[PDB]
This record gives sequence, structure tokens and C-alpha cells, in this order.
Amino acid sequence: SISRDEVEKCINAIRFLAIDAINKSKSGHPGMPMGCAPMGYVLWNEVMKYNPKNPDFFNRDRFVLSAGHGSMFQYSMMHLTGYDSVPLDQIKQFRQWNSLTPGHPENFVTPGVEVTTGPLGQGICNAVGLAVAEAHLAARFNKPDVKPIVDHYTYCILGDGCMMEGISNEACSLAGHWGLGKLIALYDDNKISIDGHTDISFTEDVAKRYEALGWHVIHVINGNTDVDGLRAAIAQAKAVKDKPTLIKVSTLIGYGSPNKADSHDVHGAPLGPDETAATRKNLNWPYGEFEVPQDVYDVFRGAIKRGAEEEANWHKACAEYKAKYPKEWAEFEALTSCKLPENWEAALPHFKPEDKGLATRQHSQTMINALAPALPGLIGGSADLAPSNLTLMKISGDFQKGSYAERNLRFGVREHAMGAICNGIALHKSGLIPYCATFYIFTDYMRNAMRMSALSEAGVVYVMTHDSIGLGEDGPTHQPIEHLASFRAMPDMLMIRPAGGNETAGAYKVAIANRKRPTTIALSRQNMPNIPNCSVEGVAKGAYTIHDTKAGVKPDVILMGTGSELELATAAAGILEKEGKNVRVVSFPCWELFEEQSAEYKESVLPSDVTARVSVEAATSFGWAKYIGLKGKHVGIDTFGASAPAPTLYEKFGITVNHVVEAAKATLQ
Amino acid sequence: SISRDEVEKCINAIRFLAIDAINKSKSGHPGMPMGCAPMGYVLWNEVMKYNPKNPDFFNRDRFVLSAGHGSMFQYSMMHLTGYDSVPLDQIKQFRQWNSLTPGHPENFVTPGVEVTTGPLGQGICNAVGLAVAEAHLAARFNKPDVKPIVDHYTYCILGDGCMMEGISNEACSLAGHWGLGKLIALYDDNKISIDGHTDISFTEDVAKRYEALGWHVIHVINGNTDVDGLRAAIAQAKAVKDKPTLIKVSTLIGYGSPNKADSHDVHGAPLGPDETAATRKNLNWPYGEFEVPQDVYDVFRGAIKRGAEEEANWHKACAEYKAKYPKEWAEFEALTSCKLPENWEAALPHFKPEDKGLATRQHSQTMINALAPALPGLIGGSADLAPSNLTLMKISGDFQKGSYAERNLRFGVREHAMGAICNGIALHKSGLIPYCATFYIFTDYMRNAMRMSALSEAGVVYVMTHDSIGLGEDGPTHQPIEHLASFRAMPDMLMIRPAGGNETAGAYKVAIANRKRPTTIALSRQNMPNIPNCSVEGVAKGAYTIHDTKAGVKPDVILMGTGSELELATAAAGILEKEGKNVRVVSFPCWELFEEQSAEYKESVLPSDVTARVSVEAATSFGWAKYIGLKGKHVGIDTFGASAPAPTLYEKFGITVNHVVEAAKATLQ
Ligand SMILES: Cc1ncc(C[n+]2csc(CCOP(=O)(O)OP(=O)(O)O)c2C)c(N)n1
Ligand SMILES: Cc1ncc(C[n+]2csc(CCOP(=O)(O)OP(=O)(O)O)c2C)c(N)n1
Ligand SMILES: [Mg+2]
Ligand SMILES: [Mg+2]
Repeated sequence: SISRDEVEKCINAIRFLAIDAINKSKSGHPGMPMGCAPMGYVLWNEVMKYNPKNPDFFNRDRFVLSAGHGSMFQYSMMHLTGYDSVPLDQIKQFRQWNSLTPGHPENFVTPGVEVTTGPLGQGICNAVGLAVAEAHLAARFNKPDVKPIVDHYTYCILGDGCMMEGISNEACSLAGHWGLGKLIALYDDNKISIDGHTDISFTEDVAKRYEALGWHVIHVINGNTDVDGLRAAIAQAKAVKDKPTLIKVSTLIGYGSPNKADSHDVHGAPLGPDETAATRKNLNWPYGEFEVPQDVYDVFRGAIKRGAEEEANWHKACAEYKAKYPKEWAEFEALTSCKLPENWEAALPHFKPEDKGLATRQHSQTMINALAPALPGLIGGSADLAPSNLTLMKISGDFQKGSYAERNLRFGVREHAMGAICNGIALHKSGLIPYCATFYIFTDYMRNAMRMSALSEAGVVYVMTHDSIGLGEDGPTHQPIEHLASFRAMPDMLMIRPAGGNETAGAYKVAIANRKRPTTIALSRQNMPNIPNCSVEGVAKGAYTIHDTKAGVKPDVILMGTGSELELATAAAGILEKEGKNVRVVSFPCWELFEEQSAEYKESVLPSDVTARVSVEAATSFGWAKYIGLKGKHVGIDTFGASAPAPTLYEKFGITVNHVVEAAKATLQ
Repeated sequence: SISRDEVEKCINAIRFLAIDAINKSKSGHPGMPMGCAPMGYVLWNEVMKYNPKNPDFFNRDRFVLSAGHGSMFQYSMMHLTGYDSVPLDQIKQFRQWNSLTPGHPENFVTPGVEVTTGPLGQGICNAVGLAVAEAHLAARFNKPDVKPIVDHYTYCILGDGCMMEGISNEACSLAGHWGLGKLIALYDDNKISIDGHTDISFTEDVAKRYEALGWHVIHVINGNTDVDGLRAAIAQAKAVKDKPTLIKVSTLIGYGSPNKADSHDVHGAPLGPDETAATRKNLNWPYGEFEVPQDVYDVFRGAIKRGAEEEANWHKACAEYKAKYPKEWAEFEALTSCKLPENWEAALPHFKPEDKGLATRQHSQTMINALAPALPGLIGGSADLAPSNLTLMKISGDFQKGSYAERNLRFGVREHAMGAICNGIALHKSGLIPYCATFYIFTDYMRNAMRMSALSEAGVVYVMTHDSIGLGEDGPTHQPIEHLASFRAMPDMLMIRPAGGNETAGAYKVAIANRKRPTTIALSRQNMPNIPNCSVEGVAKGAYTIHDTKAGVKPDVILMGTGSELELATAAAGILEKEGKNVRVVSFPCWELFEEQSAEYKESVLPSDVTARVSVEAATSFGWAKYIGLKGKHVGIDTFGASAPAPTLYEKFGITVNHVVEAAKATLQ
């Protein structure tokens, strides 16, 4: 193949592409890409299997840059190996408006970028999810007497910042526990973070911690020039079937810069023109700005013929499989196509007012079990709360290292990693539909991962029980107050709060339909009735009318409610009606969906000339003015809660039928 | 001395007080308290130095229950040893309205409870902070010549949940890095969590991970009956000065219950009548409901005498210290009183409009440096972003194992533990004023800790820079959108967004005065002018008027802005005024403070008959209807951002002077 001198020229081409891009943008991070260039060379030219001309090739290795600030590293590699989403012109538009080379890698913008990173620690956890998906599909579909149709590795580059974040310890505890032997993490061990040398705050023995988590650990003491040792480490990682592998690769940040290498000044500011000149001279690099010599392209652009071959070979393995296993093939194809099975929505049961009330956590359990046999891709579970959140799929066992084909994911007390893992599962783009769960209050532990589902267009289903003071005695550390508001404010997240059976089914219907946008479902601990006119379809409208006192007669006062509080509005309406008032009750299960409706629909629910308006929800008034206006009133709770039985809490905090009636009268003047 | 038999009676009294209390409430967690009773007996009767009749005794050892679901354990020990906050009638009111025995321990309700737990992992981190406070004060004030005036240990009991949470790895990494030898953590290694046996999701080698983090580890294989071994273990921990110590104590959850021990069924539900009778029989306990034998009280109530004597001996040591070191004593006394120095607010600078328009992050650095000499208790720092958040106190070094007297805390990339550690520092109740910092977007990593500051009444100052799209090219993973709304919605948190120098000084003034309520301050990356009539005092009003076209005449239109966008409102005002409109501009730095003002004040700023209202803020419209109404308009950004230079982002997303003008025209109808 080719020489050490050519390998070195290839390595330096990665460094100077990154340097020159960041000097032109006047913004970004040259240090990590300079220190990691040798790893790039090996991974892209020699190890990973991928098709640069088909970023969606199902059986490709997955790469994740968890250290997302080094985005020029990944962009350089993609450019060099011939991805059409990163031509030279896009290298020259790093960090500019509408480029395909944003400051941190974004899956939703750049074909070949698998997940969105930037928030340290997310990527490694996304990688654990990508490896979960590969292990699961492999266990479900590979057969011992033909070539596999699922067989690929998951590679992740991460730095010191990822290693300090708690979320990465969570995810990597789970990866050890699951024995995910095709996950290979490469740690850029460069002794530098933003504050300076890592000895200022970070002296732990990372390798020992990883051994404790159940990982194999390989030490590459010279990541700057030991290409043979990186080749050997990666080969050894692949021969460890049984445990995930951490390759601790010691580098100099900004390797090549004579004056700024090994300093935090090369972390995150361009080298600039004098040091750039000095680095060119120090690395013996006579090529001009953005000039990659053609012989380096000849090397890396070899990925194209290799990638076409790998993909053709896979198609042959699939043809051979399909010949002996036509039924299993059909199921594999239908799942990995990402198309939802025809009529899956018909699996959802329906309810009537006559049916005795259940908690929406119980309805949720019903929907998960109704859907699981209809949706082969449904996978997931709770963060140590299965007997409370009610999330188990009865038709499957527990995903474990003995048993990867099982579909219940048991995350333990690891909310944050759980959300990020689910992002990886979704973004494998294999038809897996991940759901995860905890008490709604503990969305606070996993908030960045949830925001990441929204930003990266990953249809993760967040199943969040015990949604209010209705949980009772556990008290204010466990009772949501600001949570609904905090999610309504978040861009591109659906926040659904169903009242009764039909609305819970309707929440799940929205959630499953939405394969490119996450849905958070707030569910009750306590029973609620099935209220007349509540419906599956109404949830899809976001807000809809469930009661008018007289057809064709404009309401005097509009009462709007969600979840367990909808019954307070319907009961208040009956009291106000018996007095002589005309009342509309509106159910408001999903504010985002309401805002997508036509102006005429919105006006049909909340007529602009009826300004007597009351909202009822066991949560803060914050946000509700959007619908209740300045002259309206909220019945809810804006303070923290308390430790007492639920019925006492509703009484003491004034979240009662009588309060809604009183507020309505106040709005009427 | 005390007999082995009598020690066993004492341990069983703890078990049955917990059991009996939980059966009466019909709610709560008997399993942990049953498994951990032997560790309670040893800690309370033999190890810890405390005065049950003075829960504020400055030199007490601090205990923290990180596994806060086992609250009846702590309440039983406090009752038995004579804390007046937990008489028997309060044990009989566990989890009931307005009791001093809430379902999870709350510092803000029960004197003697040091912090609030319930959310797994918080407590251990709070313990790291309490230990940081002791070490810092001991280094600052102890002299080699006389007895110490600061010398106490920090004990923490935590379980498997706490161990699984990433937050605890973060804080224990720092505890090891800082060599906090007076932190002693007792791990309830019971192999049980809510989902069942821990092997379902948690098989890591915890002991080896703690060794990697820099801790001493001691194994107690029989925490159920080996009292001598617990005694030895704790003694050995007090003799390792150099490292924090984890004592891994294996117990049987629910020890004593012949049918429900070692099962998740004893985790979280009362034993109930049949199993309680069976457990009484199995443990040979003839005493009735809530009946603690006289001889067991005679033992635990020994704490009263011992405590009086410990505190008196401390006073002697302080009298001896003060006789030799009058200067130092006076400083110690003044700090530790928690009273702020006379006229500390005069330290803060004032600004005029033609002063150079700095970023509010630069103004924040000025305030930090202004206050550090004036406020002896100011302590804290950034999560690896000192050079970008601009948070260093120039007059001090870095807190480290060699140098505990220094005041800058260098947290590394550990936002969540950083907040919880600060809660522990503040809640030491020794006059330390902690501040901590990251990019505002990463509040999402640390959200529960921040919430616990609010709930626990800890005046942590959250210094949060890069508050918007004004940061530019790092793009949407770094750009806040929903974050101002998400904190305005949080109970008992101040969310301040200062425009200019004076407002930034004003934000700091609020934040310092608030020792019992946290303050989050959203600060800009980018420069902004000092606007005429912006003021230190106006921040305290929450919203205030900075411009009227003509004094004494009602505005036609009200423009309200915050932070970097306030200049858009002022610039718009001028344009509207040239068209003949009378315009009022209102700066809105803190919503919570505005809502504290009188009805007359609020009406003076926002007259209820002027409905033409525009808000401008580079964040979502969510929430603003509270002030803008149904008829007003918001100029901001409700979507995620993008990776480009900041000026391009403002133009592209329409956050411009001319958009505010057109919106004001639209509201005028
Ligand atoms: C969760 C989170 N916290 C903070 C930041 C801000 N930030 C960006 S890079 C960085 C330092 C990371 O150091 P390291 O991963 O070792 O990168 P190197 O400087 O070695 O390239 C930080 C703190 C971030 N991106 N995400
Ligand atoms: C952050 C957080 N997530 C979830 C919970 C819900 N919860 C309460 S106790 C518990 C499990 C406790 O396991 P462990 O700490 O081992 O306690 P044990 O059952 O052994 O007493 C959980 C998951 C919580 N309290 N906090
Ligand atoms: Mg580094
Ligand atoms: Mg346990």
C-alpha cells in the first residue's frame, strides 16, 4: 500500500485543512483536530467501513465526535474521503450562515454526521445507543449458517470534558454492564481543557474507572506519531468481543504549532497568521491555504471505491440471506425501511365515559402493551421505576448481554444517559422507536438530552409519570410545578398532558407518528374519569372543545383544563350552568399542536371577543396568559408543593372545583 | 460501658420506630432504615459530635442522608437523641400536612436536617460542599499554637441510586482531587433498587471506581450485626487524613422482615399489619406501637449531656484562641455570624452612558472583583470556563489540596455537581457566599441542583454567560432560547438579565442581599451600550421606566426590553417619536422582583389601559403574554438558533430595531 512519508503527508493535510478553515472563519477550535489527525488518518483510511457516496448505507460503521468543538476534524475527514456534503467550498464556509459546516456537528444539516454534539458527554452516550441498536438488530436477525446482515462497529472520539461529565460515567457503566464489545471509544488524552492543564481539577485515574465500569482499556502513549500503535490498538479492540474498549490516546493539543501546542490558547481560537506561518515551517508544509496535494486526495478518495465495494458485498449477503430466510428477511426489510406498519393506529383501544377511570400512567401501560406487538421497532424502558411508571412490554424480556434481542431496556438510576442513549437508538435510522421513562420531576436530570432529541429531530418518546402534587406524600422534591412551562417553551418538543383514556391513546398516536420530533407525555399517578367528548383526534388539534352549554350560542366564560385537572373544569362548568351561565370547556392536551392549526380553528375554540377565561392545571400560571390574557385567571400552583396526602394538597393549594367557579365569576366581573 | 444486648435493643428501637411510623402514614420506605439501623446506632451514640439541643452549634459534625427516601432513619435518630424538632408526636405525623417530618428530609422545615434530599445523588455532592466549607475555614483560621476552632467531619449515607447517578461521580472526582479526608461516605450496599436486584442494571465495581477517583475504600461485609466492624471502619476512616473514605457497608434491605427482606417490596411500601407482627416476632421485640423502651432512651439521650459538653469545650477553645489572636477571632466571628459587612454595596461601581459599552460578562467580572475584598465569605468559580465566563477573583488563588484557604474553586466540566457542591457550601451556615458559573445553555446539565437551591433556601449566585444568539458561531447547541422562561417559571428563583453596567451592579447587589434565595444572572458574550437612565436601583424594582416621550402624559405604546435587547427598544422609541407617538420604554431585568412590587408601582410602569405593548428579548415569546397580553407583540426567537456570526443571526431572525417599530405599529392596531 503506501509509505510512512505519504501517511505523514496525509496526516498533515488534515491538520492544515483545519487550521486554514478556522483562520478564514476567525472562530473555532484548531487544537483537538491537530492532536487527533493521526487517529483520523487511521480510522478513515484503514479501519472504518463506510460509503462516502451513500451516508445511509445500512451496515456502515458509525462514527461519533463526542468532542464536538473539534468539528473541523470530522469535516476534514469527510471532505477528504469524498462525502458530497463537504466539498472544498463548504470547508471554506465553516461557521457561516447556511453552511453545511456549522460550529458543532449537526445531523440535521450535514449528511454523514450521525448525531448532534457540542454539549460535552452527549456523544459517547449517543454512541452507546448506536451500539445498542446494532447489537439488538444483530441478535434479532442474524442466522448462524449465512453471512450476517447486521455487523458494524461504533467508534467515538471523546476528550477530557466528556470524561468529567457525569452523563458519560452513566452511559459507560451501562455499556460495561451490557458488554457492548463493538463500541470502541478513543480518548484524546491531551492534558488540556479550557481552564488550562487538567491537573487544576481532574486527576482521577480514568483508565481504572473504565476498568471498574467493565471496559477493556488500551493505552497509546504516543498518539502524535505512533501510527503503528494506533493500528494495533484498534485491532486489539476488535479482537475483544466481550467488553467495550477504551483506547486512551495521549496527544499534544495543537501538535505542530511551535509556540501554542500544549496550551489552552490553541483550544479555541484560530492560530492566526504568524503562528500559522510558523506551524507550516515547523511541519515542513509548503502547500498554500486550503491546498491539499493531489496525492493525498488520491489516498483518502480511495474510500469511494472501497465504500462501493463494501456496500455491494452487503447487498450480496442480504440476497443470500433472503434466499434461505425469506420470512425473516421480509420483517428485517419492513422494520429497517423506517415505514410504520399499515394500520398500527388500530391497535390503540378506545374508551367511553361509562368505563371506570384509571390513572393516565395506567393508560400509558395499556398503550405501550397495545403497541408493542404492532410496532416491531418499539424499544425502551424506565430509569429504575418500571413498577411505578408502568413501562414494561409484557411481550419481551430484558435487554442484557445474554440476550440482546429482548426489547425492555433497564436503565437503572441514570436519567440523563438514558435520554442520550435513546437519541442514539433513534438516530441509528433503522426503524427503532425508543421510549424512556421516569417521574416527570426528574426530567431536570436529563434536560440536555431531551433538548438534543428536539434539535436533532430524533423521535424519542418520553413517558413521564407522577406529573403533579397528585403524587402526594413524597413531597416538593418530587412534585413538578414549572415543568410543563419549561417544556412548552422548548423549541420543537411536543409536551402532551392527556386527560383520560382516549387522550392518552391520542398522545401515543401523535408520539409514534412523529418519527422526527420528540414527544414528552405527562401522566398521572392518580385516577381520573373518562370525560364525555374527550377523544383521540382532539389531542392532534392541541386544544379542542369538549362542552358547550348550548349549540350555536357563544360562551359567557371559557374554562380550559389539562390532564387530571380537566374534571375540575367540567365540574365547575356544571355548577356555573345550573346558575344560568353559558360555559365552554376546552381540553388543552398539547399547546404546540394547537399553534400549528389554522387561525380559523384557533378562533373557533377561543373566540377573540370572549375574554372571560379560566385555566386549571396543577402547575404554575406561567405561560397561560397566552390563552387567558390579562383579564383571565389561573387556578393552579406557582409555589413548591408539600409532603401530605394528595387530596389534602389539592385542598390546601386551592386547586378545586370551588376555586374554578369563583375565578370564573371574577373574570365575568 | 454498654452491653452487646443493650446495643441490639437500641438498633431494634430504630427499626421499629421507622416501621411503626410508616405503617401509620401508610406511605414511605421501611427497608433502608431497617438495613441501616446498626450504622445509625454507631454514628449517633458513639461517633458523631453534635448538640441535639443546639442544631446550630458551629463545630458540629455534619450528617447528610443522600438516600433521602430512608428519611425515617434520620427522624428516628434525631428523636432518640433528643432533638426538640422531632418529638414523638412528630414521628406520629410522618408525611402529614405541616409536620416537621416530611417524606424526604428538608432543611427548610426541620432544625437539625442540614440539606434537602430526595433527588438521588444530591446529598453526597452537598456533603462534598460541607466538607469544602470546613476545610476552607480551618485553613483560614486555625493556628498551630492553640486548639482548633474549626474541626469537624462530614458524614453521608448514600445508596445504589446515588451511586448510579452521574452527579455523584462528578462530585466524588472533585472530593478525591481535593483530598477531603474529613468526608466519610457510608454506602448502603444492599443489592436492591426499585427495579429489583441491582444486577438488572448495575454491576460495576463501585469500590474500584472510588479508588480511581482518589478515595480510600473500606469494606464492611456484614453491616447487619457487625457493630465492632463498623466501629473499626469509622475509626480507620478518621485516621486516613489524606483521602475521602468510602465505607462500603453490605446490609440486607428490610433486615428483620422474615418475608420481605432482600426484596424491592420492602423498598417503598409499609410492612403492613401481618408482616409487622411477623417482624416483631422474628426480632423478638415485645414493645408496642411507637414504644421505645426506657433503657434505650437512657442510652441515646446521653447525647444531650455529651453534646452540651462538646459545645462548652468548643467555647473554651474559642476563648483561648481569642485571647491569643484577637484580629483573627474578630474576622471569624463576623464572617461566621452570617451578617454582611456594613456598606458592602458601596464596593460596586456606577456607570454613565458614554462609558465604553462592555459585555455584561465583563461587567460581571468587575463586580466579582469589586466584591471579593469587601465580602470575606465570597467563594466560587466556573466549570472549566474561567477565561470565557470571566469569573476569577484576582486577589486569591485556587482552592486545592495544598491550599484550602484560597477562594477560587475550579470545578472542571461538572456543572451539576458544581451547583450541588455550592448548596453544601451555603448550607454550612458559616457565612460563605458561593458563586458558580457556566455558559447559560448548560444550566440544563445542572437544573436539579439549581432547583434545590431554590427549595432549600440556599443563596447560590449562578453566573451564566453567553446568554443568547449573541454568542454567534458556536451555534444552536450553545444558544439559549427557552432558558429565561424555564427559570422565570421556577418557584423561588430570581432570574435577572441586566442591560449595561449599572444593571449588572444592581443584579449583584440583589444576589448578595439574598442569602436565602438563589439568583441566576444571564450575561452577554457581546458588547452593549450603557443606556441612559439604567440604574442599580431599577433592578430591585424588577421592571422600571427608563424613557417617556413626555413627562406626565400617558404613552401610546409601551416597549419593554431586557439585557442586550433593551437598546433595540430605545432605538425604536426614537423612530416612533418622530412619527408623532408618545412612547414609554421599560427595562425588565427581573420579573420576580416586579411581581413583589405594590399594585401602584406595577400600574405606574404598565398602566392597565394601555394595551399597545411590545416586548423585545433574544429568547422565546413564551411567558411574555403576562405583560404583553393578547393584543401585544414579542420580537425574539422561538426556534432553535444557527451557526453564524451574531450580527447575521440578529438580522436573519428579525431581532432588529425596524422589527420592533413594525410590531409597535401592529399593536396600535
Ligand atoms: C456540557 C458542556 N459544558 C461546557 C462546555 C464548554 N466547553 C467547550 S470545549 C470545553 C473544554 C473541553 O476540554 P476537552 O474536552 O479536554 O477539549 P480539548 O480542549 O482538549 O480539545 C468546554 C468546557 C460544553 N461544550 N459542554
Ligand atoms: C434522581 C432520582 N431519580 C429517581 C428517583 C426515584 N427513586 C426513589 S428511591 C429509588 C431507588 C433507590 O435505590 P437505592 O438508592 O438502592 O435505595 P434502597 O431501595 O436500596 O433503599 C428511585 C429510583 C429519585 N428519588 N431521584
Ligand atoms: Mg483535553
Ligand atoms: Mg439499594
